[PDB]
Amino acid sequence: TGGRNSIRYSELAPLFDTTRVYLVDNKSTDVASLNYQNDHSNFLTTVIQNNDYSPGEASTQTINLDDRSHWGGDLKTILHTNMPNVNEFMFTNKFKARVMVSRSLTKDKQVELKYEWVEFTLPEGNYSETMTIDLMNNAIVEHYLKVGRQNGVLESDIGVKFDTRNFRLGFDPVTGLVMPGVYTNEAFHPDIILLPGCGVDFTHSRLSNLLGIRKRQPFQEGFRITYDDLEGGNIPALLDVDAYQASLLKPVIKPLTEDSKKRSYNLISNDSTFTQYRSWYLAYNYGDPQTGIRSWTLLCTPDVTCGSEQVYWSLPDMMQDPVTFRSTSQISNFPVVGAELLPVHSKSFYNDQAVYSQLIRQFTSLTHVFNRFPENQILARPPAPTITTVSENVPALTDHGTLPLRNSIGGVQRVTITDARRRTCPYVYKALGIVSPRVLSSR
Amino acid sequence: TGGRNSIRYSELAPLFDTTRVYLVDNKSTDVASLNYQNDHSNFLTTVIQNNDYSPGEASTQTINLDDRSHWGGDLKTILHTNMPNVNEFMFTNKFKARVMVSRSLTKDKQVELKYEWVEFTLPEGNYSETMTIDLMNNAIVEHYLKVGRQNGVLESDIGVKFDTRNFRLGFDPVTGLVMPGVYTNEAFHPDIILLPGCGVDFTHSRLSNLLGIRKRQPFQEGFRITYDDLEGGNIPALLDVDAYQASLLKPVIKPLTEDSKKRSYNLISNDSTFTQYRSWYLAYNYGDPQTGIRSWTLLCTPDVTCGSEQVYWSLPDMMQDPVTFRSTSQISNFPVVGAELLPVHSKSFYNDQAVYSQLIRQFTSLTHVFNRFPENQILARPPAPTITTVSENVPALTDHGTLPLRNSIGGVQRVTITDARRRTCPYVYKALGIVSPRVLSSR
Amino acid sequence: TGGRNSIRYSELAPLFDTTRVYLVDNKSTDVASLNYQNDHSNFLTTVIQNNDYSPGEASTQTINLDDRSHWGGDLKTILHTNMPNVNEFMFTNKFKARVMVSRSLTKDKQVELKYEWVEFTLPEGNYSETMTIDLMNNAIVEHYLKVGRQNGVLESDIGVKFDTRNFRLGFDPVTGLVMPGVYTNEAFHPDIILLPGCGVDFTHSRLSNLLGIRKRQPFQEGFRITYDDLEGGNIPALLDVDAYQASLLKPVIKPLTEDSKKRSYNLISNDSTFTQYRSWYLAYNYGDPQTGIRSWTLLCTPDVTCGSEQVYWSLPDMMQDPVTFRSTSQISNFPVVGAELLPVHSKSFYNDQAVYSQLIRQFTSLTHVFNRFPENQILARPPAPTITTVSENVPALTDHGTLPLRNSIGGVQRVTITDARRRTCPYVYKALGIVSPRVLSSR
Amino acid sequence: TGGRNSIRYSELAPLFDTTRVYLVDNKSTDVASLNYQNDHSNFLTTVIQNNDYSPGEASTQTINLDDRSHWGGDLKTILHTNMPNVNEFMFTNKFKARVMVSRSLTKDKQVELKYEWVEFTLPEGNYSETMTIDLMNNAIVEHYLKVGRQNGVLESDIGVKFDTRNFRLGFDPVTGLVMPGVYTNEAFHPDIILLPGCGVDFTHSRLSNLLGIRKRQPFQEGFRITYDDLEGGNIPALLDVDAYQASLLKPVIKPLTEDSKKRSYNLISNDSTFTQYRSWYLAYNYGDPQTGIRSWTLLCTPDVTCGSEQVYWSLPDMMQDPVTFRSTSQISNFPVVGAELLPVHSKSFYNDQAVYSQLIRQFTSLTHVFNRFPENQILARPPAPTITTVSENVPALTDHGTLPLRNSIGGVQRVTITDARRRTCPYVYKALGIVSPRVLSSR
Repeated sequence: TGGRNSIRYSELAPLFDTTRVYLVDNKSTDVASLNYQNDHSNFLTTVIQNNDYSPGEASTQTINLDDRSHWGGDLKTILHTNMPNVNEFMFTNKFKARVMVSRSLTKDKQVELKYEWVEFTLPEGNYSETMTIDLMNNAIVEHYLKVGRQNGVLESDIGVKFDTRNFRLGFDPVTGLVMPGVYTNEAFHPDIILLPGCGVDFTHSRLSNLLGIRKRQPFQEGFRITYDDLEGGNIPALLDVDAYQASLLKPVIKPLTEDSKKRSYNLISNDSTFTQYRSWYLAYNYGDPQTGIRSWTLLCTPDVTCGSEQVYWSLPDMMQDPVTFRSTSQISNFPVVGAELLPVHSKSFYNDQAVYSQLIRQFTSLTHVFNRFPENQILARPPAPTITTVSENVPALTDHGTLPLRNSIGGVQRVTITDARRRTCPYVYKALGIVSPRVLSSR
Repeated sequence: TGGRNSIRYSELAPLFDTTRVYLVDNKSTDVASLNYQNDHSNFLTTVIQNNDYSPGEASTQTINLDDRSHWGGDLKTILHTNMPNVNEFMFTNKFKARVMVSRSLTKDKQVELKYEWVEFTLPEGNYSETMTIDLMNNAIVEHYLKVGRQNGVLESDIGVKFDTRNFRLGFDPVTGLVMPGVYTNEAFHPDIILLPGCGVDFTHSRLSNLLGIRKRQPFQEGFRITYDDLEGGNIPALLDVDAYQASLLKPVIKPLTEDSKKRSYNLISNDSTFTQYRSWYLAYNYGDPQTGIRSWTLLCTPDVTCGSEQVYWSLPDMMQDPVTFRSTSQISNFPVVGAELLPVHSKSFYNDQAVYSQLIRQFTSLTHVFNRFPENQILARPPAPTITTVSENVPALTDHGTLPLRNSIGGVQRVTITDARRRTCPYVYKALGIVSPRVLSSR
Repeated sequence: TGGRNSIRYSELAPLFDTTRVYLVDNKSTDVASLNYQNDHSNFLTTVIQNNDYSPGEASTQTINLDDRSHWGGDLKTILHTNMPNVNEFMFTNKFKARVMVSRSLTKDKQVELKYEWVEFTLPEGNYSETMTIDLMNNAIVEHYLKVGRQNGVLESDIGVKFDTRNFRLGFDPVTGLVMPGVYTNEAFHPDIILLPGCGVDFTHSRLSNLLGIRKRQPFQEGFRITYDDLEGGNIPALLDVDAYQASLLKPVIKPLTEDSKKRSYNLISNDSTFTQYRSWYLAYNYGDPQTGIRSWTLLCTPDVTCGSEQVYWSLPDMMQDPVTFRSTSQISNFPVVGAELLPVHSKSFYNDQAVYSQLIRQFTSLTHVFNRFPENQILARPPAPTITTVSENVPALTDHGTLPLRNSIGGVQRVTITDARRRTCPYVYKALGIVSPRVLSSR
Repeated sequence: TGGRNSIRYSELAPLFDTTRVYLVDNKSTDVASLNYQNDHSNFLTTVIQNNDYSPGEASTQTINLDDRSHWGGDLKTILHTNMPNVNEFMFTNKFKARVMVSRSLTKDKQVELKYEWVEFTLPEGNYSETMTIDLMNNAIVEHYLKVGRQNGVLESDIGVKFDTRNFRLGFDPVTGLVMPGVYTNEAFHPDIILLPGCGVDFTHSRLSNLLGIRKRQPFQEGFRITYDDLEGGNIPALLDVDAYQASLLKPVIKPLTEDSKKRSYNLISNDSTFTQYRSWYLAYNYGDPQTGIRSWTLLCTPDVTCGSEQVYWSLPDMMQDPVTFRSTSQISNFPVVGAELLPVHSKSFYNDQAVYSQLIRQFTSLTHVFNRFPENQILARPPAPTITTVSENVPALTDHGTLPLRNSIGGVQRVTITDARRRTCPYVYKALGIVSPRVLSSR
């Protein structure tokens, strides 16, 4: 320690024992000269914070930690993002699903309905755990409006629909039917996937996390759930309110075959006490726990963030690249000095006006856009949850610890916030660096 | 320190004094090759973060900390879960209770009513301190609808019911009765257990914690509370509003024998100023503090989490297994390097619309599903609390400290987040590891 | 350091330099064998985490830190409680006060009214800063209903009442009276104590903290406040609304002698512009700041916790008992290794529906139980505050630092969370311990 | 280190290397004997935590750190206060301002109105950022009711009034007037000061911070703002709604000279499109940025705390009094060992029922006490902000670091939490101390 601990600049002053180097994006001089066509998750800083020098010719000068003992440096970072929820880079703007396109051209008198897989798109910015559902449901429907009805497909033949409510709620075991003729419009958190003949696919989406459905073995590439897979679910049929309560020697056993503005419920047969609409939530809970989707998958809470993936710092013109890491110039394989978690968490709130979520649309815009089928008790406006989560960005200010330090530091350091696939994150508005060099050995 | 502190990789570079090794689940290469049928609470990582190598043949290479001094490593971990409240692994989906099945087949003119213990089931996902009550109460009732009424059992003979309100509130000491003829519908936190002739059992449930009832000596395996145990409680009888207020030399002494839609209150006798419905809350508070259930148990606040049990890290192809720990290959007895708390806490909110919790059901769905008996002032819809708690998952980012380190580290480390019974937790979506090796001795 | 740093187990392995010992309550084996009749704030743990041993015969084995250098151990603890607000152990369930019992038997034509001190009781569980007031007020009244009215005492003779509002608000200095004939029903935080002829006493209560009234010199045992002490307060009289507004040469000077359902305001005389009802808040603020209760006491914010008292860890079969501490076997004098704060804080919220706190009772239950006197503007339902605080339990996870360590550690450590009077806290559901032994000297 | 590190008590035991000393207020024995007439921000503790000793004769005994090496001690403290917002010690209960007393006795027919400075007083407890305004405004008015009207002063001659809203909002540049005849009743945060002929003075108040108005050079003793200083503000005149909208060639140019219940707006002349009422907010924003109050002062956010001043620990019978500090016995100059921030922060909330803040008073009490002039659009009830802040007390638990330690420690330490003027803070209900002595040198 007491030997050579010198930290010499240019023709300035020896300051022996530990000092500060600063990795700053905001440097008024350099912003123009370098970083012109660079962001905040990939940039160059002048670490010669000397006023009297050309930020070009600053590169010439060396920091020079003493080359008699091995230096280390304590690294602190201040990172901040403005990343939303649903996004391009995050694969949270897109999801795939199967819908019907053709409704039975009736070739030689017989019903031949076709199906197809399509990639729905979302409009980035938005971020509610509730309304992110409604948005997908809108773009299942904005598809029907573009192709479905135009080639014959009925409104009662919708297909993929993300609801949130417990369907087998209200069900009576002897009736085979839901007793108060309306599915209990109270949200039950992991939003179901409802399907007849078709299905979804989050095989390249993180939105499956927003829904709170996850593969029980999730390193297995390929997450697709279909109508064949949802077996055991099968949302029970309603019950004609009026064909018992306004009648009545008992006519109990009457399912609500159609609805208000004449929308068929596609009941299996006239005998059946079930509809052909199938529910993930009921299959995960009320289906066979060993044969079907409870073995396949897992009931998790909705993650409004969709991954909470880590970012990694690379400081590779300063720090001694750690063990095993290639010393490279590929911006995609830069040695990692430290790894933060990407600074976004879920902040949950309460709101009982989820009951008057209905009294949202009525004075909102009277549009019913997230509500094309208010009369139908399936394809309906999904209820809202009691607790809404919003992906909130927050300042992360974390100590990466003490890293080994090279003893000749260019006045032009490169700072890089890579992601979990070592690509730049373009939502990093503010990255920062404080390094504190200090002794460790001899030679 | 200044002697041999070498950290040598393969045919790469000696980096002497402290560096970083990374335990990452997200590694793009290995996710396919290994971990295919593994989760995040049990996995293998390539700790050779070298690009140019076969993730199979990476296993060959050694990290090699110098074998001249004993190394240690500072361990930091970033753990995140998506675990809900009520759950399968957590034993929060099931509870046992006693209900009546048979109502008096009347063998040779005499009332012979039978009882049985049964295991009610919950639908995992959901998580409110209020609605988690309502859900159990629903599945006490969904049972009656399956067996009870069908073999004779009356609606006035319900049995196990979890309400939340102070019953002896409103009570007048000379009347022997509740004066304004309605039990004061304001929630008083630990939700009672109400019973005649029957009882509950949380002997294999953590839901007893949700209720905020706990054994005063809780290591004693076996938590069951019954009607015999609740002695002293005995919710006082109401008071016929109209047989005093519309009456009139005073007819005060009239209990409300039945209710609105003719539901008997099972009063002990016509003499008695009490009902046969018994309350835990009244027994814990107003019963004999030494004879009954105040000595047996404890009034705690509701824990929406139901345990806050710890998890444990095991890093056993890296860390020197601590004192006493067997060096094993049983995935269930892997040496523990560190112990976090399982990352879920209670976030409480306020809502005065618990008063208009009634005005929840009326515009919710008009279903009254959590309210089959709105007229009856016992078996009624329980009130909601003023402060509702929700089990919120949160990122845990904690320093486990500096652990001893083996000096030859395979490029294939195994990371394992075991639980309080050393079994894998399948709610761990993101586990992470940063290790910082540093010197400690010589030989 | 480099000499003898050996940490030897049984016939296992020397792991030289620092390792982990774990103090766990959850250990599956020992929960049965030991701790059977023990809680979480007093227990025994097997610190031999070896699978292959009898948890009885584990006691035999020694941890054995090297007896050549003095060891220390870094101690981390994870503590969690389920303690409510109002409680038995916390002395927050009970308070004393003086009420009248006898209203003038009129021995030889003359009004002789008697008084007595009594101990009111609360029903543990509950915890609001507002409703905790209402509950005491209820049990001032539940007393009147048991003895007061029965031996003659009028409703207009209530006595001890905890309101929250500024009384001298609305007062006009020339009228001697409150101008809009209603005391301004907006809460002003430290809830007053209102009294004629009687008083309160929190001499063995922490509830005086909930009220936000504190002795200015609070180590002086004995906190009782009486009508004689509250001098200068004297809530001003109202004003007969109708005997000015429906009148009119001005009749201004008419106090509201009685109220709606004929309840006297006990005005000093017909001359007096004051009532005999006295207010702590007015005395603390508007009385003589040197002669009365502003010198006696202090206006603090309500503490919904009632003390935030510290707990203490005692690890006495492991840690070297610190300086001065007796080496004992009295579970009440066990040496302290560390002291946390008992893990409960106040979480405050906002609610403007404190205005419609009136519209709470009307759709709550229409009971008016915390409101027996809605017409009377003194004994009335107190208003609610704008900011309500609730005693929330939270996980405490704190570093107690590095303590001296005995070098022969029994496989049967005793962990004890004592309180500020060294007695066990029976609200501790989860206690935990992580110890990291490391070197300090030689001999 | 390895030499003499002995820590010897009495006739007890040598515990060599680091241990714990505890500074506790709660000690059952001493609370009676000493501290009887002392608080928690100034007390004596027995640091001999030995049971078997007279707390008097404990003073005799010495802790005795070894006098061969210089000791230090790591100091941790747990501090908690119950300090409100508006207060006596904090100078947040008082403020000075100028009002008129005399309205023109008209000596020889001519209007001679007098003015005077007075010290308004607040009732300590209360603490809202909104209602703390309303309270001052009340005590501007409670003054008028005591002296103003009685010596002639009109209600339209009020003077000092603290509103919150943007006045020049609604203003049309060609009309010279506010177009919808009502000043836009939406709060705009730093509450103005409104004045004609008079002014305020926070020269000994921290309430100027609550208002969010601050001297741009604030070390300059003396903060007084007057009508002469507010030049350029001059809230524009309204507009007679009916003398344009109900009249059909345009009568636009009619100011609302009086109001509803005949209250003059004191317009400069009949010509003028401004009123004589002047606004700080408009002067700070719309006046000359160089000539007037924008140069004088600064627009800051409201601090509900009013200062966030620091407290200081003094441990002067233990710690070696730091550099420069006099070794004294004046309780007002005790050496400082550490400095915390006084544990109170602002917790902000949202409430849109600030719009129905009007529908607060109507069902509150119908008192209009903070609203004597509801018809008048200046002297009116100020609007509420969307975000209300409340001064919340919180437990502070902070590491003051490692301080030098005297090697002979009396069993009677004195703990003192001084303020920013080295006087005791009598809001400190719980102070605590953990010290960990450890070696530093030799002699």
